[PDB]
Amino acid sequence: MTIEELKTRLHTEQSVCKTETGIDQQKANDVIEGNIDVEDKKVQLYCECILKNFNILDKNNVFKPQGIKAVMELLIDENSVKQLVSDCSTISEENPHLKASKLVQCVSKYKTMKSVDFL
Repeated sequence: MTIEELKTRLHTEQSVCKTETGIDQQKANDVIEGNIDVEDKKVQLYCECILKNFNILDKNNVFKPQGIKAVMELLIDENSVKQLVSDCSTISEENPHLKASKLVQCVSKYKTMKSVDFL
């Protein structure tokens, strides 16, 4: 998957997840830029949607670390991807929606969705 294909895929998923959730464009932009308001309901839903559409969460919110690796190894070095997975794979959160926003927040420390567009 080329960087240009990932850019395009991200834009596509951002679009369909905005429509699915009704999130304000401003808040979607915040998420895309890596500023996640983890308590905001539509932010949570938008984050969940993007993760599910990449199959990183299954339909029952089972988290799949390999899905994160597949995407992130296009963007950062292999050891950093391992570090990311160890850092972000066991966030201490029982509420699946808050876990989804916290997951996107954690991954976004490494690369934000917006930053992919500059590559």
